[PDB]
Amino acid sequence: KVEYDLKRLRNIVIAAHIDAGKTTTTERILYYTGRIITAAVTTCFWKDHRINIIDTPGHVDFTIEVERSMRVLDGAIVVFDSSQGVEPQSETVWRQAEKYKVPRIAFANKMDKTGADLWLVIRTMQERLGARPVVMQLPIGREDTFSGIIDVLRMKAYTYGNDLGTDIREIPIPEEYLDQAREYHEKLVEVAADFDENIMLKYLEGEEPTEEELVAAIRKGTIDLKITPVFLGSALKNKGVQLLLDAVVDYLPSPLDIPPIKGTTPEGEVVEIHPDPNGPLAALAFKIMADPYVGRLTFIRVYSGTLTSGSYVYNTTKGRKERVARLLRMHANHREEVEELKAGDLGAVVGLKETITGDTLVGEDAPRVILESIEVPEPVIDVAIEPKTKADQEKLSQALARLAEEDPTFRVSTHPETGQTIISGMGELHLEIIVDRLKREFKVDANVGKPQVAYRETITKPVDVEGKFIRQTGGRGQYGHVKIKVEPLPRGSGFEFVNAIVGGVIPKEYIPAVQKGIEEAMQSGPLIGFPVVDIKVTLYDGSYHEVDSSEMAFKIAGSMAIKEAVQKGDPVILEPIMRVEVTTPEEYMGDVIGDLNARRGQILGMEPRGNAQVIRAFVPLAEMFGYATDLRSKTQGRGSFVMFFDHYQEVPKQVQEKLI
Ligand SMILES: Nc1nc2c(ncn2[C@@H]2O[C@H](COP(=O)(O)OP(=O)(O)O)[C@@H](O)[C@H]2O)c(=O)[nH]1
Ligand SMILES: [Mg+2]
Repeated sequence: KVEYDLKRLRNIVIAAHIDAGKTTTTERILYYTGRIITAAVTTCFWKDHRINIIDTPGHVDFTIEVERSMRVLDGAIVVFDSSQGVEPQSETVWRQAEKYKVPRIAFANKMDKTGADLWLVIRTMQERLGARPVVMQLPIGREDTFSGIIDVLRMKAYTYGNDLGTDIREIPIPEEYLDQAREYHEKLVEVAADFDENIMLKYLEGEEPTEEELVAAIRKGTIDLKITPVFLGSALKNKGVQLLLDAVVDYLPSPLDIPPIKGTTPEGEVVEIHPDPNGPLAALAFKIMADPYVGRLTFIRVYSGTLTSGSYVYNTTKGRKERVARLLRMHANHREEVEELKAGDLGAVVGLKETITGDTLVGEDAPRVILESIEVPEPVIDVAIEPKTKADQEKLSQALARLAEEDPTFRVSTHPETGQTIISGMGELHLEIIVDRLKREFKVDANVGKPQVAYRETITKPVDVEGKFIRQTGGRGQYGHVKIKVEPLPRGSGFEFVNAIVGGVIPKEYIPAVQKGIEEAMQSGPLIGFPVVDIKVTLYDGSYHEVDSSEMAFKIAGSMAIKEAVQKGDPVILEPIMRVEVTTPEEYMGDVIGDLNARRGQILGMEPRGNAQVIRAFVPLAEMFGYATDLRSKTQGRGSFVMFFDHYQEVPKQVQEKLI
C-alpha cells in the first residue's frame, strides 16, 4: 500500500559530478514528495507513483558498487552544474549510463548562480557526450533574477513567488519569451515525430499534436536511449524541482519498460527473469547496513514474485534458508513496516544473518537462480596502517573485525616481519575509500600509509630437502628433523599437505607442529618476501630425540625445510594479470593505446560505443599505481576506466629481475 501497480513504480538514481547538487536535489525531492541520508533506498510518492531513490555513495564513479547499483535501478536523473554544463565525471557517469543501458533525464541545476548557462550544458552534451539533448524548458531570467520556467512541451510558464518552494504560479508565457518558446516547441515536435508516425502525419499537414502524444513520444525516445530530455532549475532556491518530479513520472521507465534481468541456473542455462509478481521469488541483496534500531538491514530489489513478511527465502549463493522477520521501507523522515515487497520494488529485510551483498534470494521451493556470478575476486592490493596509541590500536580492530560484516570482500593480516596491520582490497580505487571510511565513521585519529600490491611465489621443479632444528636453548635440548618433497601444483590449486611418515619416524603429536611451521614459512618467499602458493608438500621422513623433541622444535624444522625447498626449487614470481575497461573519446585512441603498453600489456580488443571507444586490456596492476590522474592527463579529463582480477601469470625473464 498504496495499492501496488508495476506501471507506477519509478526506480531511479540521481547521478552527478561532485558539487553539482546531487544531495540538495535529492533532499528537495524528499521535501516536495513528503508534503501530505543514510538509507540505501528511500521511497516517496508523487502524483500517483512510487519513486524509489537509490543512494550511490561515490565521490568517484569508477568502482564495483556501480555494476551492482545499475542492475538495481531502472532510470536516472543526471544533474549538471549549470556554470560548467558538463565536467569530467559528468562525462564519466554518462559513459556508465550508456554502457549499462539506462534511460535518463538531465537537470541543469544552479540556474540562480553566477555563470549559469542552459546552453553551455546542451552544447556540451552534444559535443562531448553525443547525447541528443532536447530542450524541455526555457528559463525566465538570468542568474540573480532567474524567476520562472517555461514548459515548451505544453507552452505554459511558472513563476516563483519566493525561494522557499512555497509560491508557484502557472502563467501564460511572457510576451518577450513567446517566439523563443515557439521555436523550441516546434523543435520538440520535430523530435517527437521521429518516434511516432501519427505525429509525423500531423507535422506535414500543419497540425498541433495533443500533449499526450508528445509526452508518449518523448517517453519512448528516452527509454530506448535515443534522446535526453533536459530540465532546469535551482534546487537551492526551490524552482523547477516539482517539474523535475513531473518529468520522472512522464519520461523515466517503470520496471515494465526495460529488458528483464538475466540469471543463471546451476545447470548453466542463462535465463531471463520477468517482473511478474505471482511468479517465483527472485531478489538481490544490494547493500547491508548495520542499523541502530533493528540491526542488520539487508536491502533488496525484487525482480520476480513477491517477498513476504515472516516467510523463508533461500540464499542460492550461500546454501541456506533465512527467516525474513520484518519488511521495511525508508521514507525521508520515517520507517514504514510493510507486509510485502513485490516484483519491481525495493526495500529492506530484517532477519537475515548470513546474506551479504550480491547474494540472490529465492522462494524456498522456487527455481534456484543466481543473479551475480559466483566469485570473490582475489584480494590484490595490500597496505600498511598506523593507528598510533592504545586508544586507537584497540579501537581500530573494533571496526575491522566488525566493519567486514558490511563489506566482506576485503581481508586483513600482519606482515611476517613487521608486527602490525595490513589491509587488502582489489584495485587502487577500492582502497582509496576504506581508510577514510573509518577515521571518520569511528573517530579514529590515526596515521596514513601508502599502498603496495600482492604478488605471490611458487616453485617450478620438484625438490627434496630437509629441516633440522637442533639446539641447546632455554637450559634444554631442542630436536626436530623433517624431510619433505615439494612439488608444483597447477596454477590456482592452492596448497596440499601429504603425510607419508612410516611408523613413529616422526612421532604423531608433532605432525601438526611441522604443518604449522610450513604455512608460517610459506608467508615469505625468497626472491621478494611474498606468500607462496600452488605447492604440494609431502612429509616422508625425519627423526626425533626422546627428551629433547618438542612442538616448537618441529615447527621451526618445518619452517626451515619449506624455506629451503622454495629457494632450491627454481622459484618464480606470480603477478596478477588483471582486466581494465578504459573508456575514452575516440580522439585519444592511440595515446592510451601506447601508454597502457608502457606499463606491460597485451591489448585484448577495443570495441566502439557512443561517440567514443572501449579499450579492454590486460595489465599487471603493479605498473598501474595511480592510473586515475594519468589516464585523465592524456585524455583531457574525459576518460574513465574500470579494473578487476582475472588470473596469475609467471612473469617473463627481465620482469623477474627488476623486482630485485
Ligand atoms: N548556487 C546554488 N547552489 C547550489 C544549488 N544546488 C546545490 N547548491 C550548492 O552546492 C553545494 C554542493 O551541493 P551538494 O548537493 O551537496 O552537491 P553534491 O556533491 O552533488 O551532493 C552546496 O553548497 C549546495 O548548497 C543551486 O541551485 N544554486
Ligand atoms: Mg552529496
